[PDB]
Amino acid sequence: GVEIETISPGDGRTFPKKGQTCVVHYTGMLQNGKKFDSSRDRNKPFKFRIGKQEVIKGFEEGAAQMSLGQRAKLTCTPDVAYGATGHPGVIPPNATLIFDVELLNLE
Repeated sequence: GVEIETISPGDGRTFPKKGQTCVVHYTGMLQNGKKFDSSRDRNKPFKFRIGKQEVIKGFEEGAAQMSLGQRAKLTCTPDVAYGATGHPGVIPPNATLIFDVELLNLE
């Protein structure tokens, strides 16, 4: 389940496609919890592509449902990313994830 609550401005037409390398200022957030991840800290804004399942599934569908300049807010279910397993020491099992995502990409 992917839920989008878009902070408005951007273009709304340039959509991410396959074979496209994209740049995301992501920010991790725990539901009823503190932060766990931020691309704003390292300031190297995480160049990655679409179509190799490099990212988790909840972040994957949220990438395609955005456009250039936009600023969405993800809501990831536990079963698509880590809710069965839990990432060791960082993300507990059965965890619901919140993301602050801005798409300022190329291609």
